[PDB]
Amino acid sequence: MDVKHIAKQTTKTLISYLTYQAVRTVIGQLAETDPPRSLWLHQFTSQESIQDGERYLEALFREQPDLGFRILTVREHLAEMVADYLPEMLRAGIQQANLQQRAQQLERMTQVSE
Amino acid sequence: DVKHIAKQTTKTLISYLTYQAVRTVIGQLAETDPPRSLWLHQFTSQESIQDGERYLEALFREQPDLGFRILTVREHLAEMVADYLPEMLRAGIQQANLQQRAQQLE
Repeated sequence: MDVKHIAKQTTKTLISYLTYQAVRTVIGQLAETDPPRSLWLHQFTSQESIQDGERYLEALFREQPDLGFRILTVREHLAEMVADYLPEMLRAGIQQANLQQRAQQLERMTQVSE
Repeated sequence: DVKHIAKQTTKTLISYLTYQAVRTVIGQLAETDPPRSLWLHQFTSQESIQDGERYLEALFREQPDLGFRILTVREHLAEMVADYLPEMLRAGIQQANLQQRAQQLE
């Protein structure tokens, strides 16, 4: 199979997710220093969340570019903090989820005989 | 919180790889059992707006052999991708931020 395609697409998904986690973080920071801007950023994201992180940020920059810049910085820091954990967590997570899926289906199968 | 973040990130990745594994099995079925390939494509088109684990539970109710197959495939996809991610994510987020900043210098 095309591992390069899947690795790239996986990476794009990851960056989009961390972008949105960065948006949540800045919302929280604005709570400590400037509460009206927290609500604005939350509301903007409700109609603007349904898109790739890069398209969301371009939308944000048109309206509040100080916030767009803070998010670039936070998302880079979040990525630096999590990146090296991801391989083992993914492998362990998929092993655990697979076990649970199999055990549940087997329990279903033997329950349909009881 | 870094710990909550790396966990939630992981959940998101597992969901994504689950749906990638679905496409793999659709492709395999396109060879061995075209009507079931179509069936699985159609099911997935209606059941994908949920976490991968809930998708699998639903699939297991209908076509359990396909659920079992997707579990094995997603494990393989994880193994094929996982060790690229620390580099791809760092390099990717650096280039994406460079692009954003170059754009907004306009």
